[PDB]
Amino acid sequence: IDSVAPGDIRYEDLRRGENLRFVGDPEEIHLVGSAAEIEQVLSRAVRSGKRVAVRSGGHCYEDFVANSDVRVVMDMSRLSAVGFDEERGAFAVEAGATLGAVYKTLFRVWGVTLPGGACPDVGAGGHILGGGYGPLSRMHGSIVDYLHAVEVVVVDASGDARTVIATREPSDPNHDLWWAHTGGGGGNFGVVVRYWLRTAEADVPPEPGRLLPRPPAEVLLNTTVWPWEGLDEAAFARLVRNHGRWFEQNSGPDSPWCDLYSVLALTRSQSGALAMTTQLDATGPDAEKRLETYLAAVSEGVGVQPHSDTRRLPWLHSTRWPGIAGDGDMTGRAKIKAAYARRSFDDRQIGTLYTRLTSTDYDNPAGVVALIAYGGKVNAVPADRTAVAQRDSILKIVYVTTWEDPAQDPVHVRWIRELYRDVYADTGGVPVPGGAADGAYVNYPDVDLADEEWNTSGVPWSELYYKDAYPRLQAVKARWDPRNVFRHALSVRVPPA
Amino acid sequence: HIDSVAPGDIRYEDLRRGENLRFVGDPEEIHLVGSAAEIEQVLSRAVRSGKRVAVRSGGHCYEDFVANSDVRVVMDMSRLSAVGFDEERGAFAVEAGATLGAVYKTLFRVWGVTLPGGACPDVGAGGHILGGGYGPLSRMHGSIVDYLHAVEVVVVDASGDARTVIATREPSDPNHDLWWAHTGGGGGNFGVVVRYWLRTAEEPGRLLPRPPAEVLLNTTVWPWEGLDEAAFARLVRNHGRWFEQNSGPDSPWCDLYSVLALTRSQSGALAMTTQLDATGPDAEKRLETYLAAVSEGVGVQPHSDTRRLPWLHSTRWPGIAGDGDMTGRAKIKAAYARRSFDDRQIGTLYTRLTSTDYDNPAGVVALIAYGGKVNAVPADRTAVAQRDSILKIVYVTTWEDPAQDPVHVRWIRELYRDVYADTGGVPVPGGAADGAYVNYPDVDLADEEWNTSGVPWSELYYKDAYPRLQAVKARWDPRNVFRHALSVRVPPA
Ligand SMILES: *Cc1cc2c(nc3c(=O)[nH]c(=O)nc-3n2C[C@H](O)[C@H](O)[C@H](O)COP(=O)(O)OP(=O)(O)OC[C@H]2O[C@@H](n3cnc4c(N)ncnc43)[C@H](O)[C@@H]2O)c(*)c1C
Ligand SMILES: *Cc1cc2c(nc3c(=O)[nH]c(=O)nc-3n2C[C@H](O)[C@H](O)[C@H](O)COP(=O)(O)OP(=O)(O)OC[C@H]2O[C@@H](n3cnc4c(N)ncnc43)[C@H](O)[C@@H]2O)c(*)c1C
Ligand SMILES: CC1=C[C@H](O)[C@H]2O[C@]1(C)O[C@H]([C@H](C)/C=C(C)/C=C/C(O)=C1\C(=O)CNC1=O)[C@H]2C
Ligand SMILES: CC1=C[C@H](O)[C@H]2O[C@]1(C)O[C@H]([C@H](C)/C=C(C)/C=C/C(O)=C1\C(=O)CNC1=O)[C@H]2C
Ligand SMILES: [Cl-]
Ligand SMILES: [Cl-]
Ligand SMILES: [Cl-]
Ligand SMILES: [Cl-]
Ligand SMILES: [Cl-]
Ligand SMILES: [Mg+2]
Ligand SMILES: [Mg+2]
Repeated sequence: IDSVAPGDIRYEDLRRGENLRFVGDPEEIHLVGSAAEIEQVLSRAVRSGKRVAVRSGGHCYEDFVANSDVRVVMDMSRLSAVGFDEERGAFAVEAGATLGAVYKTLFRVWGVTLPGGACPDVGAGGHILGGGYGPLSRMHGSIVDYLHAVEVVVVDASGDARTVIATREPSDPNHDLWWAHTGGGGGNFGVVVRYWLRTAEADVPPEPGRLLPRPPAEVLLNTTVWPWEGLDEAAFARLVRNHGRWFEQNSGPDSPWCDLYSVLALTRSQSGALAMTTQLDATGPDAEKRLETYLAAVSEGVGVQPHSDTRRLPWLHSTRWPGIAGDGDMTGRAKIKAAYARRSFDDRQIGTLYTRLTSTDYDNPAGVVALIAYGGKVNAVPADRTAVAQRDSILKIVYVTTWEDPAQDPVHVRWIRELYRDVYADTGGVPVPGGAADGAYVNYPDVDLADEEWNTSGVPWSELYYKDAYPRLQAVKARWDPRNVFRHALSVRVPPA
Repeated sequence: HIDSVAPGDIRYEDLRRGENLRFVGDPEEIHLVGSAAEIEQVLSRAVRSGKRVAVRSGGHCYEDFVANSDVRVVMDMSRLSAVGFDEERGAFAVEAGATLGAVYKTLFRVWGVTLPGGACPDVGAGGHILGGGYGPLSRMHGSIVDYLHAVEVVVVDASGDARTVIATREPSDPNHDLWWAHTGGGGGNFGVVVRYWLRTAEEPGRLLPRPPAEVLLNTTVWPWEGLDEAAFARLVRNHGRWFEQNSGPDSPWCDLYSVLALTRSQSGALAMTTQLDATGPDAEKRLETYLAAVSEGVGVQPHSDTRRLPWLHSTRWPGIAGDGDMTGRAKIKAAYARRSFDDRQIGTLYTRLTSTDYDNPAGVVALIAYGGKVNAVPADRTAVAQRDSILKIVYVTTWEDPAQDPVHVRWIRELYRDVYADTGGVPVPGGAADGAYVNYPDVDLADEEWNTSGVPWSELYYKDAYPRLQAVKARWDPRNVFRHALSVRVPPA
């Protein structure tokens, strides 16, 4: 029974993704099992004038799928296969495959991986389309740097749906559709059924073991914690400055430090502690000494000795450690905002962070600003080659608040909005590209970047996410979704006519 | 070929271990088997060469059964991870490599049903079902083995050939005895399970239980600061009395599950998680009745937080699922409780959880709700022989430093021995305790230094099921190919 309507025991679960702020009201949720099922659902919906959306992993930070207008959901749960497609010479990942399944299959069967996200529950469907990256991206780039081809169901001007395959081959007639899938974002062009991935290096023999990167066999994992109790602004500032300068220096595509990843968590002082998690390739005989060099750089002159715990773990095991994977808790309510950083925070922004993290004004105790190591081999790719236009940044910066009370959304949304606006005040409240920031990342969507009350930079949401990729995305949208069947706040949208 | 992993392979460091970092295996080969015939070939070759084998499905074994340095060949079931409805057999097929998270997501999203198996999503079906798996839905629906209709098993015969058999719940099935041993007999004992088939003993959405559509989940936390021994005792007694009264198979409270964590006082707080079917209009009032009973007269006001969630989402909330952290190192011990702790035992717990003679924030005694519909099944109908208990009690210590095992193992050994001191330091069946659960294995139950009860490890885990398990063992693994500490073994000859 592949349709799910209100009253079905499965409806409460399947009307929602993993973000509990958003409750969808679809008349039907179809657990589709093939391209031909997809074309059937889509043609019927479009002929009937009913708004659609696709869910794969359900990790959307915004209401793109659960939007109250959506009448028909295609849930990709039954399309979760991962394997090696011999007839194409590439690995096939169905849109509903979670990253935990992708990594366990690729690694235990073939000893390879993709430099995708940290959370194992994330789905391929939304993740790859949006420019997925994670712990191994400094070493191996974005997951879209391995996208060889995609199979997507698109809707004609007429309203009927059809299946097409689009590839990286420059002569492929649907090549621009392939390109839009290398960061163009979910819910914009059509329903991805499966992605085909392999290295784009030309010299490589046609063997699965050789067609995607080997991860390090073992890694060093460190946890470092500084108590907040003895920590003044000057100490907080030196720590952020140290960390920022180190990433400014050691993030180039040819840096030996491409094999290091870290997340520095600037937590609310109510939490008791600031913390950092670091992962280093443990292969080379000097790995421990190098890890200590980074850790000593971050703490240098801070005046607060951190607690530090380092363990060596075999690689696949390390991917499920919550220190890297996150804690798995998708209950409660969260608001995410984010930005690219080309350079580290200036002293005035650090002052804003310290005030906002120590203020008793609010008591958002779960609030955090996380600085995620980025760049390295991501930045070897020309900015125009894929739809991930940010190819010279050093960090992704994620601002988070979480809470429990369903009646208290406004105070929590306000806190994070004020914090982000204030950090980015001098560029109209938003991370404007091409300066200290490089705009925003579409898999951390934030409707506020299109809101005139929060964005006073004169730069539209579409340029913050996509920079100069946007006009090429709009040309793909005009060709491939002429009816604008696939849309949401922050969806690629052709120019007004 | 790619499917055999040897030392030096990039995969070898991961695949030589389970999820238990205390145990590092030294297998010459790990075979990622893809079929019954591949398993047969691994086995028949190993038997001819005299090489010890072991199977790994989800890797969650709490003991060294799979990673024992003597194991030369491992069969890893990762590639056999499918879950679906088998139309030809009229039953749900769960391959041994399937994790519980995959089982639950597939059974629920595609068919609207579930199995009352364990809380952790990363556990494999392979070892879990064979050992008598239970979890949050067991008071409402029994043990997962109460839905075991059939099993496909690769066995080794006297001649040394491996072969594949199907054993079913039907009394006239010539392999029925083998089927029976899979309803609780434990992994690594009889042969290699390729797949289980499951359905209600009594159209796919009708063939297994439907879970509640929504549940209430509560977290209750009592600060340890100014919790004295009287208040700690009162809370434990209250909880114990409630479970002694409300754990019958016909109890309306078969739809409540909870874990009460008696933590080290260094941790800051005692805590309890509770899940209640939310479908009745009076669920919130029923939950409040339970919670007020546990806290009555304690003198410490808990912090309490209740949320209503859709069922599948609930199964991934770490308050129920656990935190997913299988790094560091852990020692588990466990017991069935037919009745709640007496005075001496509550006193021992309090002293050992507050002692500074010892220092480790991570030690806990978890009291897990049990019984209800588990107890509607006669004690001899499956290989799960404990069918009148009210709780499972789990003793745990965890640590980071791989050079500090002795002090942690000593701490937990001494706590468990002291709790069970009146019966030889072990939970002897048929009194306040009912023995032990083979999915929480503990080799100390076979060690004369820790078990002075006169009752052997086999009777603690299996009670009167053991002779029948030995007859199964003699018939189906005459060469004793499948063995480990605490494995089923025929009488001395
Ligand atoms: C919840 C969560 C998200 C994370 C986590 N960690 C990440 C990391 O380390 N690196 C990252 O780059 N991203 C991380 N993310 C974010 C995820 O990358 C985004 O949340 C993804 O967009 C989520 O993908 P998915 O789980 O599939 O989410 P959905 O909500 O189903 O879809 C998102 C968006 O894309 C559309 N879409 C889904 N499926 C399709 C298909 N098949 N075709 C076209 N479009 C699709 C949806 O309609 C929606 O618009 C860690 C955590 C814990
Ligand atoms: C780590 C972990 C364990 C849990 C968790 N939660 C549980 C719960 O809520 N209820 C429970 O009933 N049990 C819980 N457990 C314990 C697990 O039930 C046991 O740890 C299982 O035995 C684990 O099974 P599996 O993950 O497959 O572990 P393995 O280490 O691969 O095997 C254990 C044992 O069984 C043999 N074996 C495995 N596979 C087979 C096959 N196919 N055929 C025969 N025998 C097999 C192994 O050789 C070994 O002897 C929550 C968490 C976090
Ligand atoms: C390293 C990560 C990369 C991924 O891009 C995501 O994953 C990791 C583990 O961390 C990132 C960020 C710091 C953390 C967030 C948003 C935390 C969210 C959070 O606590 C919750 C929710 O989202 C819902 N309930 C909750 O409690 C997040 C964007
Ligand atoms: C409710 C559960 C039932 C399951 O039967 C198991 O799961 C649940 C969630 O909890 C049980 C128990 C209280 C907790 C344990 C053993 C904790 C283990 C633990 O912290 C660790 C490890 O095992 C390894 N490293 C670690 O840090 C455990 C036996
Ligand atoms: Cl298809
Ligand atoms: Cl939207
Ligand atoms: Cl053993
Ligand atoms: Cl039957
Ligand atoms: Cl708990
Ligand atoms: Mg959280
Ligand atoms: Mg733990």
